[PDB]
Amino acid sequence: MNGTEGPNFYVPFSNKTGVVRSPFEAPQYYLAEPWQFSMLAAYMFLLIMLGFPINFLTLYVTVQHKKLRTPLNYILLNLAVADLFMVFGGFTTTLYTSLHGYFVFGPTGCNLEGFFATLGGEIALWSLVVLAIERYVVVCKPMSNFRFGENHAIMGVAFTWVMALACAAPPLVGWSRYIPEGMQCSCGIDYYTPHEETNNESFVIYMFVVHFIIPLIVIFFCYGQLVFTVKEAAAATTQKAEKEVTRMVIIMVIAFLICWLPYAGVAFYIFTHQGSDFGPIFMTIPAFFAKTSAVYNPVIYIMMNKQFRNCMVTTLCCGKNPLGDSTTVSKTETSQVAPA
Ligand SMILES: *[C@@H]1O[C@H](CO)[C@@H](O[C@]2(O)O[C@H](CO)[C@@H](O[C@@]3(O)O[C@H](CO)[C@@H](O)[C@H](O)[C@@H]3O)[C@H](O)[C@H]2NC(C)=O)[C@H](O)[C@H]1NC(C)=O
Ligand SMILES: *[C@@H]1O[C@H](CO)[C@@H](O[C@]2(O)O[C@H](CO)[C@@H](O)[C@H](O)[C@H]2NC(C)=O)[C@H](O)[C@H]1NC(C)=O
Ligand SMILES: CCCCCCCCCO[C@@H]1O[C@H](CO)[C@@H](O)[C@H](O)[C@H]1O
Ligand SMILES: CCCCCCCCCO[C@@H]1O[C@H](CO)[C@@H](O)[C@H](O)[C@H]1O
Ligand SMILES: CCCCCCCCCO[C@@H]1O[C@H](CO)[C@@H](O)[C@H](O)[C@H]1O
Ligand SMILES: CCCCCCCCCO[C@@H]1O[C@H](CO)[C@@H](O)[C@H](O)[C@H]1O
Ligand SMILES: CCCCCCCCCO[C@@H]1O[C@H](CO)[C@@H](O)[C@H](O)[C@H]1O
Ligand SMILES: *C/C=C(C)/C=C\C=C(C)\C=C\C1=C(C)CCCC1(C)C
Ligand SMILES: *C(=O)CCCCCCCCCCCCCCC
Ligand SMILES: *C(=O)CCCCCCCCCCCCCCC
Ligand SMILES: [Hg+2]
Ligand SMILES: [Hg+2]
Ligand SMILES: [Hg+2]
Ligand SMILES: [Zn+2]
Ligand SMILES: [Zn+2]
Ligand SMILES: [Zn+2]
Ligand SMILES: [Zn+2]
Repeated sequence: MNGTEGPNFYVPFSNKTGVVRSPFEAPQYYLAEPWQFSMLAAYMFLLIMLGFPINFLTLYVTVQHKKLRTPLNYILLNLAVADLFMVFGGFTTTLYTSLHGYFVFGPTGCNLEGFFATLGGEIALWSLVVLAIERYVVVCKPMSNFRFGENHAIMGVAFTWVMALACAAPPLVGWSRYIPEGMQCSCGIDYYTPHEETNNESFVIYMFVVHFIIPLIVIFFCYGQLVFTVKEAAAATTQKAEKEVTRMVIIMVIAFLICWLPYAGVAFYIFTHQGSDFGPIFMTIPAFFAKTSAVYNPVIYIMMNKQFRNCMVTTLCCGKNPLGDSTTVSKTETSQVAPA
């Protein structure tokens, strides 16, 4: 056999040398060198040191500036939060693991690690479907009359949390499960073994279809309609606003892919070629690289949303003077409404 199946794991290392051992009981240093682990540990340490402030600041600024209530500002508050969950929920355990060499906290540390990453990535995917719509109703405007009040914005955010849970919560209760991957420092869904005892085979399709293919077809086709109205470049007059938020909601989709396609791809490969011959390094790269999903969203936001960027500077400068190159929002300053 080219892997070592366990009742809890599956190390992608042969054990015709009795060197293999439970990623929940001893260092996996025979899978690679002790420094590559120190790399993962340094790398995660930086991810935590970065995703934390970026996401926390984002959260903070959104709430402090009382006029940042568009559905988009809503969605990003959501991501900023989900992201903070990953940071503490999972990255905490994935850092301690990479350090001490194995899932020293057993399956729990593994479900923390694995659960909070899925929760975080699916929330991002399902959020992208919300934006894919909120974006459809503003450009290819349907009803001769409509705009999303915070009313409907709190709807789509509550939604991404149901869908995300529908996908990440099951493995914690008996449908599929979180098992360590790569150098065994991160935990993912079970693609490795059939384990009829929990039905991993069923879930993995449930997930690849209900939580990957479909949201992707939705998000892709919806875009095919928004291929005339708001063309694709960038640089009333209130049209260059929604014509710009859109170019953002689109760079968010490129990024999601860049992040999960390589993982999802390797994950689907495994499922299809279970028990074949792959190494620990195989999935360690797309798995760990995807952990940057806990921080790129706010970066895109702060760079593609002139409005938020200044609101961020405004909070950071306590007062103002945001060296810009259009409307507003804040607190005791000009957070006054200007509707109709
Ligand atoms: C690869 O093959 C190895 C041997 O061929 C397996 O190693 C062991 O089976 O590991 C167990 C640990 O569970 C050892 O038995 C001990 O440790 O069991 C209890 C732990 O619950 C201890 O308290 C006792 O002291 C036992 O020694 C075995 O000694 C050891 N086998 C050997 C080297 O003879 C190894 O698990 C296997 N890899 C896999 C499939 O994970
Ligand atoms: C062990 O791993 C090897 C490497 O994949 C498996 O060999 C291989 O996959 O076998 C399939 C059919 O069984 C061939 O079509 C293919 O050519 C092989 N891959 C190569 C290029 O070596 C082998 O099947 C695995 N054994 C198991 C299931 O434990
Ligand atoms: C997408 C760029 C175009 C901006 C319009 C979309 C978001 C609408 C924000 O509306 C404002 O929300 C405030 C509460 O947050 C209300 O107090 C205020 O009366 C209302 O007018
Ligand atoms: C982190 C996410 C990475 C996404 C990077 C996306 C940047 C690619 C932008 O494309 C370019 O936009 C110009 C303006 O419209 C076009 O004139 C040009 O032909 C097109 O190639
Ligand atoms: C990590 C994600 C950040 C990468 C940014 C993705 C490339 C999109 C570039 O588009 C341009 O950005 C300018 C901001 O200076 C806008 O003023 C301009 O109208 C817009 O067309
Ligand atoms: C869009 C990015 C998605 C990435 C998906 C990558 C999955 C392809 C894996 O290929 C296989 O890897 C094995 C060991 O690594 C080789 O032994 C085998 O010959 C090779 O065919
Ligand atoms: C994205 C790259 C795809 C490659 C997938 C297989 C990589 C497996 C690497 O294995 C490791 O190589 C070290 C140096 O040879 C050995 O010391 C160690 O024991 C072995 O476990
Ligand atoms: C380091 C830990 C990781 C990456 C753990 C778990 C991730 C998943 C189970 C991923 C789910 C997927 C996402 C977020 C995006 C589309 C579908 C999917 C299965 C690839
Ligand atoms: C509200 O407006 C908050 C004030 C923001 C001021 C930020 C000052 C930055 C700190 C300067 C550090 C310079 C390097 C010092 C090295 C010893
Ligand atoms: C306004 O006074 C000029 C801006 C310079 C001060 C801003 C300091 C740099 C921002 C660093 C971000 C850290 C925020 C931490 C959030 C938890
Ligand atoms: Hg769209
Ligand atoms: Hg990314
Ligand atoms: Hg602002
Ligand atoms: Zn079992
Ligand atoms: Zn989901
Ligand atoms: Zn199978
Ligand atoms: Zn500016």
